[PDB]
Amino acid sequence: GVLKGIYLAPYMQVATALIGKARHGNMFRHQVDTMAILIDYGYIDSVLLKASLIHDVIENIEDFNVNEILSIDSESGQVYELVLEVTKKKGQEKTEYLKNIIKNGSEKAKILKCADRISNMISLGFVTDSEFIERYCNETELYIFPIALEVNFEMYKELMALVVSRRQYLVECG
Amino acid sequence: GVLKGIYLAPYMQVATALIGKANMFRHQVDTMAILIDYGYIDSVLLKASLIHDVIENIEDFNVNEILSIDSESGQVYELVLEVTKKKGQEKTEYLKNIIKNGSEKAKILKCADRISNMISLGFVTDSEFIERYCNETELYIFPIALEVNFEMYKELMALVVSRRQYLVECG
Ligand SMILES: [Cl-]
Ligand SMILES: [Mn+2]
Ligand SMILES: [Mn+2]
Repeated sequence: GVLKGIYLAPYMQVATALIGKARHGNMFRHQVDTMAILIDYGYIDSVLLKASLIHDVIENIEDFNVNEILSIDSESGQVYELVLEVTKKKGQEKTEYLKNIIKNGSEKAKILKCADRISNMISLGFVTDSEFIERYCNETELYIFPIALEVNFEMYKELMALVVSRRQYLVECG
Repeated sequence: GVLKGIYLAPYMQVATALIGKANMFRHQVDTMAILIDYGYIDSVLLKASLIHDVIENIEDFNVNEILSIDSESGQVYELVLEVTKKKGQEKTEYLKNIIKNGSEKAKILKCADRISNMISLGFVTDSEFIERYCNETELYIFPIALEVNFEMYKELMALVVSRRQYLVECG
């Protein structure tokens, strides 16, 4: 019963800045779904769940006032550090960012990236672009599968089943 | 904006009872997310959204776990009951009943619940199931969405069209 005592709502509030935005899906729902996936797999860690609610807020909001994170509570500093670990710097090679997370990322960053990827892989279900589904499937297999194998075998199984399912859709349709 | 002052985590705790079955836990949290997305910042509704399928999907569920949380737990329980189908009840007549007698909040909650379920059809293949679910959504939930929230109607519309388009372009 440790989850009852985690004050998440202020991090949800911050995440509402994303309401009205799409990345190939709905960025706000994606933050809350990422948190749901972490709780689903039994990660009840204050900093990780809090970071999960705003992990894309720095990346996807122009001129985002980082003090909106840092002013919330005594953990806001550890939350900010975790969000930074999974924020891609402007212009940085996506390949090298993912490679960098597996090499130097904390346990929590790796877990967060896996949950982020599960949520994004589920959102491919409503896409049609076809070439996008394939590139995203390949990226997930090459770079995220190994992260999931380090931190959580069950997360690896879900990522596996989602990649197989989407590749199967390409082959039976687009 | 009033979101900071809403005591949500204890209702999330309750929702973790659903971890294990079909994904019902994710569905509760996604339903709450959809409500926040559409700008519903109402204590009772967001709280109900986190546990709306707990009574429906857990046989011998100790309702006191809900009623002991806070001063609103009674209003939350009543809202959950409005969108709970009784053990033997015609699905048709339950949906008809929600549009006839359901509160504004029950109707909104059902729309958000349906949006979330319609998004989860994206990983299904059963084909006959997709069609029945699409038809059920068009006939019984579209009109609910038209009463309470036009934007929710547009999302339910686009999801039904998207899934029907999939059926037509393969099996
Ligand atoms: Cl909370
Ligand atoms: Mn993300
Ligand atoms: Mn439901």
